[PDB]
Amino acid sequence: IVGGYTCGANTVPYQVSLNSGYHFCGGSLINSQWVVSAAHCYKSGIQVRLGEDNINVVEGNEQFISASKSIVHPSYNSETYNNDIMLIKLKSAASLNSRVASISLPTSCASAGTQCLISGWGNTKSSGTSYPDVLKCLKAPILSDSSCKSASSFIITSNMFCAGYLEGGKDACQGDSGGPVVCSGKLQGIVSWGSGCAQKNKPGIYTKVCNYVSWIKQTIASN
Ligand SMILES: [Ca+2]
Repeated sequence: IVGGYTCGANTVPYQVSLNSGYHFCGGSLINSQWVVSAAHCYKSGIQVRLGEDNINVVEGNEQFISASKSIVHPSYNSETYNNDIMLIKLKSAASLNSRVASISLPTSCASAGTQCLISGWGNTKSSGTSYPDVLKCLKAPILSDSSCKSASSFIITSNMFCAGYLEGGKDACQGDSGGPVVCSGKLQGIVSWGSGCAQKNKPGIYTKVCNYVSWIKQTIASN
């Protein structure tokens, strides 16, 4: 997260870190046994880390639980990032508490102008690299598709939305992928892609979760 602020320990209790020896992506807890993340974060050997603030220090509220199954969206396209969404089932149910909590799925989509909270342990620099230990947070509005497309020349699909600031300075970044975009109390986005970080006319691109709620619910019900 570039241009954000330190969230405060466990103030984003649905945020998870995906760990394969090191943090590599974020995710969001959606019930005690399931996490949603980005398909482009797919790999084997995932340990889900819940209750994290400082990812390099055991602070006392963590739960580390191995993935038992990962399900990349049936239509995920790695070249375009269309349908950049994945479900991860935990081997055992997380113990839910004030620091480890699910985030509600939307029943309807969000609109341009609505403010969202984006969070993660990704790079905090727009030029060069610095990776934080504690969770970072950013408030950012959803942009209209037309404004985003015209400003950026990005090729996106109806399964994506742009959020952020066309002037630059505030954005998600490498290492935030898979993590949450929460708007009006609902998980509306997943950190998906962009070009650089926090550059002028290059806002963040997010998977549009409202298009996937039926797939999420049916997949969890059957698995
Ligand atoms: Ca920790």
